[PDB]
Amino acid sequence: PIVMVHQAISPLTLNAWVKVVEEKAFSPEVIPMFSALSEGATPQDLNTMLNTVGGHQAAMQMLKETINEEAAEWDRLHPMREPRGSDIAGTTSTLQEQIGWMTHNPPIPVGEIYKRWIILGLNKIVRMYSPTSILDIRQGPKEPFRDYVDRFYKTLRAEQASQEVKNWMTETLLVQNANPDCKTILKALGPGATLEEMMTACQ
Amino acid sequence: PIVMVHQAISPLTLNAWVKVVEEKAFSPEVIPMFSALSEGATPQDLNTMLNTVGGHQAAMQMLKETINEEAAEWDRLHPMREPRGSDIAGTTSTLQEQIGWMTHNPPIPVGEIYKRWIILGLNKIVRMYSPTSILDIRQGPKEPFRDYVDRFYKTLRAEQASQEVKNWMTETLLVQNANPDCKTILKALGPGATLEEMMTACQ
Amino acid sequence: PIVMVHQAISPLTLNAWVKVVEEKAFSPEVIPMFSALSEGATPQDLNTMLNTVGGHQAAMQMLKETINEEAAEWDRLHPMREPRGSDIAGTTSTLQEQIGWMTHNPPIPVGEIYKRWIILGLNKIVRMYSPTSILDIRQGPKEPFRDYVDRFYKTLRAEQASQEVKNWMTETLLVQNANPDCKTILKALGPGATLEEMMTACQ
Amino acid sequence: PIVMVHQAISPLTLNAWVKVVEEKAFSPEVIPMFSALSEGATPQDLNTMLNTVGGHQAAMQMLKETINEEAAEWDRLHPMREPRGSDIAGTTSTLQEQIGWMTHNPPIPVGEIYKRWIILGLNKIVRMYSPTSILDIRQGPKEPFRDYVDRFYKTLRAEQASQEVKNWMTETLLVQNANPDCKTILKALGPGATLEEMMTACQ
Amino acid sequence: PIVMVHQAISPLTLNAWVKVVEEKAFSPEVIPMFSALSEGATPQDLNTMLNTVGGHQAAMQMLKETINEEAAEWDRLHPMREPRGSDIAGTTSTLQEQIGWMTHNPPIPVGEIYKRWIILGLNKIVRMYSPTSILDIRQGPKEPFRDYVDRFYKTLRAEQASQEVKNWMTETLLVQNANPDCKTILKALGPGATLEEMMTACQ
Repeated sequence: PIVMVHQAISPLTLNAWVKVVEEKAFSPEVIPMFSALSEGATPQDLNTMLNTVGGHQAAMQMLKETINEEAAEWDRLHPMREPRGSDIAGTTSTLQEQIGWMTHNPPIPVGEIYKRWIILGLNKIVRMYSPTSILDIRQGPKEPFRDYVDRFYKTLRAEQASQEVKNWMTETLLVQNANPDCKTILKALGPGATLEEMMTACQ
Repeated sequence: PIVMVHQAISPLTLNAWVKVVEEKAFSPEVIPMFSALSEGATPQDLNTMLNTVGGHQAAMQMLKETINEEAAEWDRLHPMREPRGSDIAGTTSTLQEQIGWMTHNPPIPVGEIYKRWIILGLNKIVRMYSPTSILDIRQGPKEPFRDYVDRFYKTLRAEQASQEVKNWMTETLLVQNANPDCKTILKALGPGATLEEMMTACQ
Repeated sequence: PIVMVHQAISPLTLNAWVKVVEEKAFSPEVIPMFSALSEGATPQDLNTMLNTVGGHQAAMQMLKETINEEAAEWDRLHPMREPRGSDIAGTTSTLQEQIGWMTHNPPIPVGEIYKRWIILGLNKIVRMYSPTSILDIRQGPKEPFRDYVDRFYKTLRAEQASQEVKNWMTETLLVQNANPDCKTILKALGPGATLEEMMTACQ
Repeated sequence: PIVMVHQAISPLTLNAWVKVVEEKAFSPEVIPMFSALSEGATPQDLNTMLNTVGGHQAAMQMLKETINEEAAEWDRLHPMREPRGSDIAGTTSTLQEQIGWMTHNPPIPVGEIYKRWIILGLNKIVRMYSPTSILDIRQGPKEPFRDYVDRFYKTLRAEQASQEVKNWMTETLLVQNANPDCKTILKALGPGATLEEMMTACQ
Repeated sequence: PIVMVHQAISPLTLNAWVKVVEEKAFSPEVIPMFSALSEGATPQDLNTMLNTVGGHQAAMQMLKETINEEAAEWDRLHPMREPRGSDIAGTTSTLQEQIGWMTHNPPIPVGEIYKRWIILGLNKIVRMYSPTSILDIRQGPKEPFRDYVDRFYKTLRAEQASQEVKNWMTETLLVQNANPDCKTILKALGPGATLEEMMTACQ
């Protein structure tokens, strides 16, 4: 990272990243992990981080394709030297040039732009690995209400609905997709009931 | 943490937190762990920590609801700019504003207030996820006395009884709810016998 | 720890401690782990460390009983303010007072005395959880000699025999309690044979 | 490492390296791990790192043989003292001489030369441990398309084909070697279809 | 360690050591790890490190016996104060004295001598726990050639043969002890074939 002088990336960050990816794959919570681990990262460090993933090479090739396409679109829209597309990807620029950019006046936040492209690609990948849609989640005859609610809320988070859409899904789908007994309990609770009241009544 | 200058959050804290939650769920001892891991944390850091949990998304939504309700009640009671409820929760304030606040004279301890709200929500959730009451724990015909005592004391800790109530429960319930052989042994020991003496006599 | 200024306790120490207790219970080697992890700890830190154990709440109550009894005996024998019994246990003293005491001239090593009380309680508890005595360990008809010797020496360490007693036990008991074939081999080796020679002859 | 003064190598790097090798063997992503962990390493540190691997002793001896061959060829092409072949391997030079070299003006990048030889040997070994060729990868009757594609791309990365060859393999082989249903779907998609479109159509 | 002032040993080193011993027992690669973790260690630190091992108490008693034997022989051969035998083992000297010796002029590297004795004892124990000799490794009818070669070379590394003897063993024994198909392949390859060529031909 940069903190102003350059500091070597620690092995701990690499090990944490590889372990999170091995254990959690592309579950939605991996993205805030990337965001925390990439604080202050240069493009070289980010490329190192990307290369450190051992599995899922299809996803990583997709990521390379998306980042290079976004860099080409940047070069089409936005023609010490000025950084070009191949400069943002860290493949034709040296560390010293990146350090110079990070400490120039005014600063050119090339790291933040690369991180934004990377988070866009990860969002695409997480969207791709979405197991099932929200409408396909229905409570089993003996499925625990808490476990079913947790799975439903996880699926809703996995989707890309807007806040108004997410709120409407939370309201309508949860009551509509519940098992008949829990649906009757919620209906007896009445509209406007908070999540805690419904959960404590169902149990 | 803050130590005064800002320091980057370490990967170790995130990994420890995720591992404790995966391995222990909401057992009571997770809260002092949270308290230790959040030493000097800004609210942004707390939101990062919260978002990194991958499962139990019902619980995390419950926590968000409780924190936002407490921030609204604070704003109702307590109407550099002055922080509003959503400012205390770190959703509309930047890191730089938080660093400025942490080093202001007099300091405005937004981190301690946010931590208090979070610990209130965790206490509520642990109390809600309490498996069974104290009165339902009875010793089996061949259950080991040490294991039964450990389970009883764990259940008592899980409850929210006051110190006088907890002491009365420890005295009356333990002797009354024990299996007949251990109850007879304790009665033969006599009143005022310490816990260590009773345990070493039962074994 | 204190190193002189106060430094926040690291998550690594908490995670190591909880894991050692989970993996090793009260095997004798857990005590040197406590001694290493509690270097420079304040009483607040010790209470934090104790509270982080999730299981074995019987053991922790026994520890609380022993520490409070020893603090009462200390107050009976030993009636900036002077610390009382409840001050060493960190329940009625603040962090700032502990820092002041730790950096006074002359220093009052309240942490080392508290550590001594804690180690006394751990020695008492480990002795209590001793599975079996030394005399009940006899080699099986087909039990490997190395595994049996390792188990025997572990049991001997678990006991509280003096150095002269331990040495006599190592000499007499090992040869006497061994299976007949290994006993004959050791007798053929002759007195004064070192442990390595006996082990390499038996194998 | 050197950062300029010498710093002791941390235990974390050694533990990370041994664990990565234990868990991933010589999968291709292990090479970027070596590259990140060996930042600033002296030859002594690199020899320690290599020797700490416990299994796969055939591969590590092969690496020693290969490195000594490059050192002999270097001595053939390139006959404060000057470093000789056995000096590049760190077997006949002291710490003081290597530190002196690392800080000479002009610098003699003995670490970079040793690292290049090591990465060449690891690349040779990974090529040797290549399980199967690309042409032997065929989709099963019920094999998931995503898993098959991931395995195919992993195998392709494991190979040493040039960029033009790799691109032609990705285009022709993937469509030709797929199962009939996915092949028909891809043909219906038409030429020029991106990886994301093909993957989202197949699923 | 000493780096010159004394620094407290970190919990990370202890945890790494206990984990390596738990996971690898006395496999040969544990020794260079010990050597790296004990950089700059005083004898007090070495005794602490040793005591943190929870299992394998037979081996540790053997190690104590061996170290005391070298200290007695040293005292027989080698009769600010001068360090005696019991002083090198850290049982009768204080920390202040050890720091004083480590910084004396000329320095007396009593720590290096203790480390040499410790590595001698570990080498003796690893040799003793050597499972089988080199001559007993024969390829199975369907055993993979790579796995068999790795196991054979690991066994060879476990031995203490000289370089000329080890090299002759690697050449003659590997080809002679191989399964008939691989032996025929190697014979068809001809003398002077390198290990990589033979391995890539066999596969």
